[PDB]
Amino acid sequence: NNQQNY
Amino acid sequence: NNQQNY
Amino acid sequence: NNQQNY
Amino acid sequence: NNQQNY
Amino acid sequence: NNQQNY
Amino acid sequence: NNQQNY
Amino acid sequence: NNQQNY
Amino acid sequence: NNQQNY
Amino acid sequence: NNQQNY
Amino acid sequence: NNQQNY
Amino acid sequence: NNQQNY
Amino acid sequence: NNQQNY
Amino acid sequence: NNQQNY
Amino acid sequence: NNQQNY
Amino acid sequence: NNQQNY
Amino acid sequence: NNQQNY
Amino acid sequence: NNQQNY
Amino acid sequence: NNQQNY
Repeated sequence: NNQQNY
Repeated sequence: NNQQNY
Repeated sequence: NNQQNY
Repeated sequence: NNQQNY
Repeated sequence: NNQQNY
Repeated sequence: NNQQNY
Repeated sequence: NNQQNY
Repeated sequence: NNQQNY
Repeated sequence: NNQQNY
Repeated sequence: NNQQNY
Repeated sequence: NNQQNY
Repeated sequence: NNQQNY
Repeated sequence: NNQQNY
Repeated sequence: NNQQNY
Repeated sequence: NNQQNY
Repeated sequence: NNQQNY
Repeated sequence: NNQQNY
Repeated sequence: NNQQNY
C-alpha cells in the first residue's frame, strides 16, 4: 500500500 | 491501494 | 483502489 | 474504484 | 466505479 | 458506474 | 449508469 | 441509464 | 440533482 | 449532487 | 457530492 | 465529497 | 474528502 | 482526507 | 490525512 | 499524517 | 507522522 | 508498505 503527503 | 495528498 | 486530493 | 478531488 | 470533483 | 461534478 | 453535473 | 445537468 | 438506479 | 446504484 | 455503490 | 463501495 | 472500500 | 480499505 | 488497510 | 497496515 | 505494520 | 512526508 502507498500514502504520499506533499 | 493508493492515497496522494498534494 | 485510488484517492487523489489535489 | 477511483475518487479524484481537484 | 468512478467519482471526479473538479 | 460514473458521476462527474464540474 | 451515468450522471454528469456541469 | 443517463442523466445530464448542463 | 438526483439519479437512483434500483 | 446524488447518485445511488443499488 | 455523493456516490454510493451497493 | 463522498464515495462508498460496498 | 472520503472514500470507503468494503 | 480519508481512505479505508476493508 | 488518514489511510487504513485492513 | 497516519498509515496503518493490518 | 505515524506508520504501523501489524 | 510505503509512507512519504515531504
